[PDB]
Amino acid sequence: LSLSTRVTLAFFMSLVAFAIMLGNALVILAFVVDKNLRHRSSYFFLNLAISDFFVGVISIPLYIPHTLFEWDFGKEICVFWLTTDYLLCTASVYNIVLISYDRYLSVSNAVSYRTQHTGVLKIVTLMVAVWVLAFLVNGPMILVSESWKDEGSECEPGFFSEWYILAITSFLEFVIPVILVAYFNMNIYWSLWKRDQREHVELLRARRLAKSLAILLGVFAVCWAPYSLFTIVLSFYSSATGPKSVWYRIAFWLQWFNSFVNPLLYPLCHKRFQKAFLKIFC
Ligand SMILES: NCCc1c[nH]cn1
Repeated sequence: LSLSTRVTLAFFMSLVAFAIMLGNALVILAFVVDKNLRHRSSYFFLNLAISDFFVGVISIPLYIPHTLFEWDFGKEICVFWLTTDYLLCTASVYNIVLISYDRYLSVSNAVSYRTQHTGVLKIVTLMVAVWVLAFLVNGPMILVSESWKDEGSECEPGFFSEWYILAITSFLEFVIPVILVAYFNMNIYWSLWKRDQREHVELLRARRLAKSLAILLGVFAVCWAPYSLFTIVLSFYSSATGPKSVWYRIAFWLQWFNSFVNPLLYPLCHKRFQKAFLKIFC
């Protein structure tokens, strides 16, 4: 490819990485500064922001020279990049699932949710469990499958050669999170709908709630399904390892776009966090 086009692509991808860094940095700054954001939802938002921020800082910036400018990762560097990227992505997915579970509990057991005493230790335990499971899904397999890789230098995970490992990983990182999020969102909507001139206002508010939940679920699914399905299909047809097509690269970038989108949906739509941002920037 021409040097000018490569430079332009590098600039755009660096802009994407900078945006990913900046949104989550703002979220973390709000959490650290306000000190009125010590609720469970705020801690989960902080976890998600940390995950997406370190997606912005490590994964994408390492990606640009490797792909656009032909820098050759070292084997250990490739292992580090793969492990960190998969860990961060799965951690983002699991943080979204945990946020959905928290909102479902707040809407279904509001009395117990309000009266319940939750210490910082339990919230930290939930966050650490999210991270631990995120690692357990991918890393123990990436490190083990590094041996399976051929002599030729390829920085995809080794288990990409086996389609069933891909199927299991996608089941534990995409399918179950999607099902859980859909269940929680549908239950929140059902809660409001059961609770529901006056009828017209109730209909409008129910429509708004449905639209919001559908937007969340659809964004998550649209971002995470393309690449997973592409990888599974290609591995089943043995095309997972080898040259990549343009659509494959777009699907690859969709997950990082999800990492970019998460800050503006879950944190930025919360009134407490909006107040924090307004105070900070004013
Ligand atoms: N979740 C596997 C790593 C990845 C895919 N797309 C972007 N990063």
